[PDB]
This record gives sequence, C-alpha cells and structure tokens, in this order.
Amino acid sequence: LESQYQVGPLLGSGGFGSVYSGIRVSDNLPVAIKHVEKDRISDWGELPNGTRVPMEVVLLKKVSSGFSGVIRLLDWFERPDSFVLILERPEPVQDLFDFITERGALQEELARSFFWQVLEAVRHCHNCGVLHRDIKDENILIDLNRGELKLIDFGSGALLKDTVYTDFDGTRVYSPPEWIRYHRYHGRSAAVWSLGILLYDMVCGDIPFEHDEEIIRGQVFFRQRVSSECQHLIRWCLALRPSDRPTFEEIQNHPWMQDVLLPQETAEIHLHS
Ligand SMILES: NC(=O)c1cc(Cl)c2c(Cl)c(C3CC3)n(CC3CCNCC3)c2n1
Repeated sequence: LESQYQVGPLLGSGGFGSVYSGIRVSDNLPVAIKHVEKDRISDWGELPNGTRVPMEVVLLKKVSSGFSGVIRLLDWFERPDSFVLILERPEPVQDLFDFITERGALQEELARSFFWQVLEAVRHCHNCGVLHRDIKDENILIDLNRGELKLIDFGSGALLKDTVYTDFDGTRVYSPPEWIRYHRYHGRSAAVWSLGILLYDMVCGDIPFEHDEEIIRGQVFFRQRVSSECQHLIRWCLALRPSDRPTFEEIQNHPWMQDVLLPQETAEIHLHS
C-alpha cells in the first residue's frame, strides 16, 4: 500500500515538490517522503518499460545502485494526481546552503573536503549516464555525524549525452554563459561551470554572479581572502569558453585539491563529532 511509512513534519517545499520527514515502519529507517504533482512535472522519462515516470525516478534508479554521495531512492509510488518518492534521509542533517548561511565563508580545508566529495558524487552520476543540471548548495545535504555530503534533487536532470543540449530548467545564476547567450551547452562543461560557482560560493560565502551581464562577462572578483591556488581553480572552472574548462580529472589533480581530509576527519575538526 504505502503506510509502510509513518509521516512526520514537512521538511520543505518548492519547485521540487513537498518533502516530509518519515520513518519506514519495518525497520525504523529514517526516510524523506517527496510528493510531486503530475501537472507540476515538466521533464518526463520512462523506465525499461512503458511505465512513464518523472525523469527524476529514471535518473535516481540509474545512480541509486551501490554506495555513493548521491541520495538513494528506496522506492516510489504513483497516485492518481501525483508521484511519491521514498528517499534515504541522513540524521542529523543540514543542507549546505543553510550551513553557509550560519557559518559564512568556509575555511579552505573544509571547502576542499566538501568540494572533493561533490566531485566524486558528480563523477558517479556521469559514470552512470546521468547529468544533474542543478548542482548548487541548496541541493547538497551534509550528514553532520559522518561528514559526508549527499547530492539531491535530480528533477532538472537528464540522461548524459555527447551532443548539444538546448533545454535547461536548472538554476540560472549557476548556468553557463553559453546557455545565457545561445541557449546551447554540453553536459560536462556546463557541470564544471556550476562547480566553479559552487566553489566560489563555499570560500566566499555567496555566489559570484547575480545577473546575466555578469555571467556573460565572466570577471570573478574575490570579496574574501582566498588563496591564489583556490582562485586559480575557480577561474579555470569559470572559463568563458567551454573547452577552456578543466575536466573532472584536471580539477581533482589541481594543486589546491591535494591532501583532502577524510569525511570523518572533517566532521571531527569542523562539525565537532
Ligand atoms: N529531493 C529533495 O528535494 C529532497 C530530498 C531529501 Cl532526502 C531532503 C531532505 Cl533530508 C530534506 C530536509 C533535511 C533538509 N530536504 C528538504 C530540502 C533540503 C535542501 N534544500 C532545502 C529543503 C530534502 N529534499
């Protein structure tokens, strides 16, 4: 049926739908229960059969196998007017947006650990043929006990492909200049641009660009003291020409990314575990 789950408080609502705290009754596992109205759903996909479902379900199934820094889909249900997704829920948890709101710009050692884990999660998605298309601090959860980050909300995502994309429903201030100007981008280089925005966000406490004109110009001004190596990596991710941007391999081999803390180290030093 679907009272295999006890429903708790509303955790949040927005373009992603309505998300409730929940518990799976069979083993007390913490879950998040996400309701999405069918009419409010834009991009659709389908499973290895008829079964037309939200793209989000297709993508999560493709990445939810195995361990990773991606939130796992435990189950889903269809109702007459909506879909309901059952997702794993860290506890205690705080999204990266709220974490940055409370603590301001992050020390580089902590930003390094977080950014590294985001890179590994995004690599996993791409390796599984999934492109997220809305990487940003609001879509990243922190498991405060373990110091492990989780990517959420694949509702703007798509199957990864090597040809040009001409559709985009992600967050605009995270979208690349080629999308702003031409409404065209390729998957990896757009993702790397958003990773540059995210890294700036972490070490400066706010995003670099607010307006189309700023994104198009691509001038990065640093409002906080940031190391030259970090500045260099960020400016590389934010290269105006897509082909001038680093690959994931080049990002992880960059001098700023060396000697990352383990997740548990991160929690003990910076999240006091
Ligand atoms: N797919 C989603 O949109 C989704 C998935 C999950 Cl597992 C969660 C969880 Cl947990 C939360 C609340 C713990 C913040 N939320 C609410 C969000 C947390 C980050 N942005 C603010 C509301 C979740 N949302």
